[PDB]
Amino acid sequence: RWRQTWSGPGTTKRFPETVLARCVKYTEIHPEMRHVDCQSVWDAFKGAFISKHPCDITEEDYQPLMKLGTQTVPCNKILLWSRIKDLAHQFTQVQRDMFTLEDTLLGYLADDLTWCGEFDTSKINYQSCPDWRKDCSNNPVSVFWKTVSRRFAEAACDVVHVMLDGSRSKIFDKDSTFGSVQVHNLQPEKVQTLEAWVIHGGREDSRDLCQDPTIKELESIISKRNIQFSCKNIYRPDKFLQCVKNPEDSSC
Ligand SMILES: O=c1c2ncn3c2ncn1[C@@H]1O[C@H](COP(=O)(O)OP(=O)(O)OCC2O[C@@H]3[C@H](O)C2O)[C@@H](O)[C@H]1O
Repeated sequence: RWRQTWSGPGTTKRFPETVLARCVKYTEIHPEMRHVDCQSVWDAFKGAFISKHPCDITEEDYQPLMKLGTQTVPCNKILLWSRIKDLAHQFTQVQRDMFTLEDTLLGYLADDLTWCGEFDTSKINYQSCPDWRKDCSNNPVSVFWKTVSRRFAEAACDVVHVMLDGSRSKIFDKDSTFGSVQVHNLQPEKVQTLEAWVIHGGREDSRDLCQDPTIKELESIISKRNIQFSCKNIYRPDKFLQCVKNPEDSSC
């Protein structure tokens, strides 16, 4: 107990009860998911990683879960994000203008949780789980997010929006889930434009960050996919959120 197996945090306490409860809550609230059997969902989620080496997980392990979690999302209202999840969520919560991954049954089930199992034992590992960097990238949590994030990108059509954190060293980060998985799985046949909203953290008075080298990079990558690119600065996200809640506002 003075040295754990893995370098990452262990499985969230009460993980099984938490996931099952989340599934119940989501399916009570969202009527199109009203039929989903939540025991079946939990069984499939378990099936992905229980009794498996937590450095040997594949997208295949998650297919029963992905199937049970099949859900239509309005394809033209998708909001992607990188390193700025709270603003993304606060924004969609005002009046459901857009949908993030966390607004789907599967995103909702897993948000903020950690989980892993052990090879040749059916026990959940509450003590530690693999770190993506130090231990392995093919771990239960990372493989889950990669799979669901890919599928979410594949669902998009028309204008897709992305919120980016303009206070970061790399506003667009090629190594992020957004940059390494989602940008490459938008379907050029279906997606007309990717519109980036660069969210300032430099509080008030700041530059045109749509000119940032990494933004030019993003523009290049997506342009070469035959998708148009658009960018906007959000200089004061506090004002932005206020204008979303009350666009009948003078300052707006
Ligand atoms: O929805 C999630 C999500 N919820 C929780 N997490 C998510 N990751 C990716 N996504 C999807 O990818 C991106 C965000 O991932 P990121 O680019 O690595 O940002 P980021 O680096 O802020 O996301 C970090 C992050 O937080 C966990 C996951 O363990 C992970 O990699 C969004 O567009 C989502 O659609």
